Amino acid sequence: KFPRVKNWELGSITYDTLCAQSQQDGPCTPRRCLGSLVLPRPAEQLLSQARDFINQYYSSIKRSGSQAHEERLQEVEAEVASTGTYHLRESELVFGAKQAWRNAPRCVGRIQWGKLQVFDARDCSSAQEMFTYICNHIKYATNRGNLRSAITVFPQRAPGRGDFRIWNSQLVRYAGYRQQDGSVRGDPANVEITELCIQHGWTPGNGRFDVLPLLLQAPDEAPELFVLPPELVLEVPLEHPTLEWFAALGLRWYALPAVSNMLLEIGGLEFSAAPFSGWYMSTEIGTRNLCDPHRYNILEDVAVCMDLDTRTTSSLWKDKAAVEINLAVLHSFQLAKVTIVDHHAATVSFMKHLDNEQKARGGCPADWAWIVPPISGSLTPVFHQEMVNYILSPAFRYQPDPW
Amino acid sequence: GPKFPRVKNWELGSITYDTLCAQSQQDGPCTPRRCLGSLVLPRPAEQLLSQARDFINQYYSSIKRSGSQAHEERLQEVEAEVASTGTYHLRESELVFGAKQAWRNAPRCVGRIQWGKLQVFDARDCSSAQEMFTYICNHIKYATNRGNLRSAITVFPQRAPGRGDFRIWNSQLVRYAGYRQQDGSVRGDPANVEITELCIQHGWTPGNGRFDVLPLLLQAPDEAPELFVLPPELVLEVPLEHPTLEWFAALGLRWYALPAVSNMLLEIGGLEFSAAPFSGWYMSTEIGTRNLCDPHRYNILEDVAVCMDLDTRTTSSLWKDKAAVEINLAVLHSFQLAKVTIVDHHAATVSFMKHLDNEQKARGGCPADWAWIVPPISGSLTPVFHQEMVNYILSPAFRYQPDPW
Ligand code: HEM
Ligand code: HEM
Ligand SMILES: CCN(CCc1ccc(NC(=N)c2cccs2)cc1)Cc1cccc(NC(=N)c2cccs2)c1
Ligand SMILES: CCN(CCc1ccc(NC(=N)c2cccs2)cc1)Cc1cccc(NC(=N)c2cccs2)c1
Ligand SMILES: C[C@H](O)[C@H](O)[C@H]1CNc2nc(N)[nH]c(=O)c2N1
Ligand SMILES: C[C@H](O)[C@H](O)[C@H]1CNc2nc(N)[nH]c(=O)c2N1
Ligand SMILES: [Zn+2]
Repeated sequence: KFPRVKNWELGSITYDTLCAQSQQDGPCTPRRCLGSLVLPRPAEQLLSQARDFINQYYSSIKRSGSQAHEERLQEVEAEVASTGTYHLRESELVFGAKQAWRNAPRCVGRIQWGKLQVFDARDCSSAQEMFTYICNHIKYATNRGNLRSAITVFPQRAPGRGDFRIWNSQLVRYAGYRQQDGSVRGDPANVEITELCIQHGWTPGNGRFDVLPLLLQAPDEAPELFVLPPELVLEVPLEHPTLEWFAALGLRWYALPAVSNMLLEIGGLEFSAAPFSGWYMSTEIGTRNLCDPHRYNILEDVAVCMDLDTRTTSSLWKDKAAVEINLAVLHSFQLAKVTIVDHHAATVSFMKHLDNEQKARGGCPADWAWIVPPISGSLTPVFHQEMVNYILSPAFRYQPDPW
Repeated sequence: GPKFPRVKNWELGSITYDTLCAQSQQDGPCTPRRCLGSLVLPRPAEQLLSQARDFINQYYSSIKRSGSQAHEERLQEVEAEVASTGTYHLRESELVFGAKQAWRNAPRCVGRIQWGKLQVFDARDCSSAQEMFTYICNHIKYATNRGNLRSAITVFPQRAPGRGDFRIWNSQLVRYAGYRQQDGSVRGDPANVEITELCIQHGWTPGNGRFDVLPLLLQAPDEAPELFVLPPELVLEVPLEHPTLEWFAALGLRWYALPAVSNMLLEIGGLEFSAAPFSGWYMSTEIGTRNLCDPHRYNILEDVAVCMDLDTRTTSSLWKDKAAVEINLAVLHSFQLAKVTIVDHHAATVSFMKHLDNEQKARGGCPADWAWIVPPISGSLTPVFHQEMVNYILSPAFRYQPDPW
């Protein structure tokens, strides 16, 4: 049955019919809902995903049923039948990557989905070559602060060999040094990748914001270390518009969010290295990366500097310091002329995206827990919006760490 | 290893498995194809008897006499009663256990650390609307307790074959009127426009303030509902002021002390208690964020931001977030000064994490609805944001039921 989806702020109702196109089960059953969980627990097969994807592509260019369309299905069928796999055309890759982004339930920035620079790096044959492509991507996407969404697609997985992989989770990550007494200097999210880099020969620094080298792996070979040229990594020193001491914290963040550990699936084909980037929403830095207790955890230091009463939850010291930290992020990115979006503007644009998608496809897969921001939830319109979560393909998926 | 949902806390890195979810006899709204966890309201003798047996088994376990002669006699008692009457009745101690178990079972409630501390008023002898009113007044007096709030539920007679239901028409025992204006806007609380107009259709003379307490519309079986005005001195309110912003008091904002939900159905062993109002105390974000700042509620964010001299013309000033924080602080400071029990969202969520741990050991899981448990401001500043949760329906339960009109 198609779900009724209600907006509680405005009282309007839509029906999601797009969900009938989901050929892939999520974690929930009628007995229990597992929607808040972060992670999940042959020829005819590939051939049906492939045909379905070819159909999606030709439909998008309005040329369904054409000679072009029928001949491409035969190509795909001939290639699978003989070889057990096939290959996308550049234009199909481009359509498939944009559609994977369109389809991502956890992304609040999908209003932008049509505007994606696609770099084809399927002719890559060494870690060395991956490095060059990654540098060009960083260069293109950063654009001196006028950030532009981009994805670089490396060669697909193949039955008879190891995957191309970027070991780092982002192209830009700060090091995390474990002390002999369990504590962390830097970003505790990155302790494990930091130790991998050292163990593969990297000379470590000892500051709070040391940029990591990349560990890049060509099929069935040990990964290789590649330091990014400092000029390629744009960073933003953080200051506050009115609190002078805030700059004295020595806080900074990188401009470019570039996810490099997800698998891109198109038409049954899987791209194990396909790093993508856009721009940040301020709460990702301001709230999560700087205030999570298991991240940089700076809320207490900011509260002391602000002279808040830290001894009781009911002074709302956490809330006040978080807000100022998020304001600092926005102010500093704006001063540095680096693209960023606040959570109000971002969620307003997502509401427009939902409406666009309702008209265009009869629904939009969205994961409420990830779309609603991590401060000021009900102050944004997405909090009051019901949403339906399901897996469409093309898709960005999680995959195992390669070590 | 374990064939049960794996539940992770991403802050602490710890893992549990929910085995309680196996005791669920009732489907939620989700399927393998699509998750509907974010939807607010997604859409016979042997049936009764099996619900009844299960509940009686739950009761006897709770007092550690599973399989005893007292247990097998009670089962026989219940089937005999259903056999001859089509229904059955709860012993007093069974009603008490079942009302606490329903609270304990409520996936949307963050206050469940307190579940064992509930005063159960048994009003199953009530036979008129006038008498419901007396019971409700007594409930309010007990629960309010001059500011030192005490959790309580009052249980009216269960649904009976043919005979009409006891119903309270109001969604809460205390609600502010919402008066639709000529210009199409609302004075008072827009959530209550419908109950306000029903009160007027039923003979209430309306006021015209922003905070007029509504009368109760109480319905006894097969009768038109009757109207009762709460004695003003029974409805404790808290005027709002801010600890440092001296002008906030000039806004004339207020909220009532006692949140008492009155339109939910309490189901125990298949029995249906259609009138069963319950009350605890507020978490401060219900007032300061949702009630006062929702755009479809009092919607005061812009007014407060203007008094704070914020830049309301641009989202990136964070004017909304700063105003909301101060409004929340005013709510906490004002309740505190008035000595009325309230809990802030940090203290509530921390205590809910303790609840989760207690329930892991006691029952092997805790049904919880993440979207409702995470507070509406400062989500990820609370420990519940980082905690995975498995949502499912256990019984006894508090359920939604259609409006009586
Ligand atoms: C253009 C600006 C964009 C903004 C502001 C944005 C915003 C976000 C945010 C805030 C998240 C949640 C991230 C987190 O909590 O860690 C996210 C998730 C995601 N976005 Fe975007 N997005 C943008 C562009 C893109 C692009 C270009 C892609 C891919 C081509 C993409 C795909 C994703 C995916 C796959 C996720 C989910 C990651 C996961 O499940 O762990 N987004 N987006
Ligand atoms: C002891 C103090 C308590 C606190 C701080 C508290 C907190 C809350 C909060 C914040 C909500 C969400 C309300 C909303 O967003 O509108 C809630 C929901 C709920 N609580 Fe409590 N709770 C308390 C006691 C109780 C008691 C005594 C009961 C019943 C015996 C109860 C049963 C419920 C139920 C059934 C819901 C779900 C409402 C719905 O789905 O519409 N809680 N609780
Ligand atoms: C895949 C990693 N995401 C973050 C991805 C991400 C997506 C988007 C952004 N932000 C952006 N604005 C953009 C990035 C790229 C385009 S826009 C930032 C990060 C978080 C995540 C999801 C699921 C599981 C995990 N896993 C973990 N946290 C683990 C730690 C140790 C073992 S597993 C992490
Ligand atoms: C049943 C009403 N709940 C809120 C109940 C509630 C529970 C708890 C509290 N707060 C408390 N702290 C307590 C109250 C009692 C004990 S603790 C306040 C309110 C909200 C809700 C949920 C689902 C649907 C609706 N209904 C609707 N909004 C509508 C339907 C049709 C038109 S409007 C309302
Ligand atoms: C347990 C819970 O699902 C988890 O903390 C989620 C909640 N919402 C999120 N939302 C976003 N955007 N990013 C996240 O990492 C998370 N974490
Ligand atoms: C659409 C969404 O489910 C809805 O706005 C929910 C979200 N979480 C909530 N959480 C609580 N505690 N109370 C609510 O009314 C809601 N509303
Ligand atoms: Zn679900």
